[PDB]
Formats: sequence, C-alpha cells, structure tokens
Amino acid sequence: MVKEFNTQTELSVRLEALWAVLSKDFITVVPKVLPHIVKDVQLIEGDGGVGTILIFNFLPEVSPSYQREEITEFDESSHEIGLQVIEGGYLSQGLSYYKTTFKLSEIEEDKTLVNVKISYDHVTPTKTSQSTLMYLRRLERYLS
Ligand SMILES: C/C(=C\CNc1ncnc2[nH]cnc12)CO
Ligand SMILES: C/C(=C\CNc1ncnc2[nH]cnc12)CO
Ligand SMILES: C/C(=C\CNc1ncnc2[nH]cnc12)CO
Repeated sequence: MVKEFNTQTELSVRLEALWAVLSKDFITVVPKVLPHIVKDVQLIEGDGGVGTILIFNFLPEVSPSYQREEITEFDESSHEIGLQVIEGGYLSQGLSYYKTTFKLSEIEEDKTLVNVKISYDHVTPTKTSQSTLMYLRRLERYLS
C-alpha cells in the first residue's frame, strides 16, 4: 500500500525566488546543479503546471538512463508542486509508486521552509529523500 515519508529543510533564500526555480525555471538548472546525475531535462508535453511531462536523461554511466515524471499537483497560492515518476527512475529499481510533493512557506523574508512528502510503494525513502534534500540545498546555492 502507498506509504509516506516526510522531511523538511529551511533554506536561506526568498520564497518567490525558490518557487520560480523549483516550479517553472528548472529545465536548465537541474543539469547545472546535479551534473553528476542529470545530463539534460526535456519538456515532453504540457506548458507548465498540472499535466506537464518531463524526461530527465541521466549520464551514460547511469542505469536506468532516464526517468519520466509528471506534474500532478500545482498550486501557486500555497506554493505546492507534486511530481510523480511514471517511467524509469526508481520504478526500474523496485518501486511500484513514487511521488514527491514540495511545499514552500515563508519563515522570514530570507528564510523559506520546504516541506517534502514522498509517497511510495514497492531502495528506501531514507535514501531517496537525502537526494531530494541535496537538490534543494543546491537550488539555495544556485540562487545565492
Ligand atoms: C523539477 C523538479 C524536481 C525533479 N524531480 C526530482 N527532484 C528531486 N528529487 C527527486 N526524486 C525523484 N524525482 C525528483 C522540481 O524543481
Ligand atoms: C514549461 C516549463 C518551462 C519553460 N521553459 C522551457 N521549456 C522548454 N524547454 C526549455 N529549455 C529551457 N527552458 C525551457 C516548465 O514549467
Ligand atoms: C533512479 C535514478 C535516479 C533517481 N532520480 C533522481 N535522483 C537524484 N536527483 C534527481 N533529480 C531528479 N531526479 C533525480 C538513476 O539511478
């Protein structure tokens, strides 16, 4: 059955700057901040927001060589974005279901809380969450 893993991190960045890169401007950023993992990101379908489909192409040494993700939730007013893996990635490594939901909140002008919810069924969320948190901290440094 689908289980959940929740974690969070506070980043030293403005909410709106983090929201823009997280939710919309990530296509050139992911390969720049995860160059050991992601070769490029392709927009497959959609124009942003719900129903958008993405391909993440990994480095040649990586198997599976890609992951297909879909934006399943998008809410500007609450700064929430959810992405479901629909092909490849962790689904090729024993997961039957995998979704990541990010929610941003303002703590102070230059401090933003990121809540991370991973929904999964069957590679553990303890480990996969570390990768997701590393990505978030990399967005903080990109923006700083
Ligand atoms: C494009 C975005 C995230 C890309 N997807 C993932 N980003 C970070 N950790 C993950 N684990 C599985 N899928 C992901 C939001 O900027
Ligand atoms: C539709 C989205 C972004 C629009 N920007 C890009 N859309 C498509 N290809 C790209 N290459 C670099 N930036 C882009 C994701 O919200
Ligand atoms: C299953 C694999 C990678 C999992 N996906 C991700 N792993 C780490 N950071 C990411 N950003 C976007 N997608 C990812 C390839 O071994």
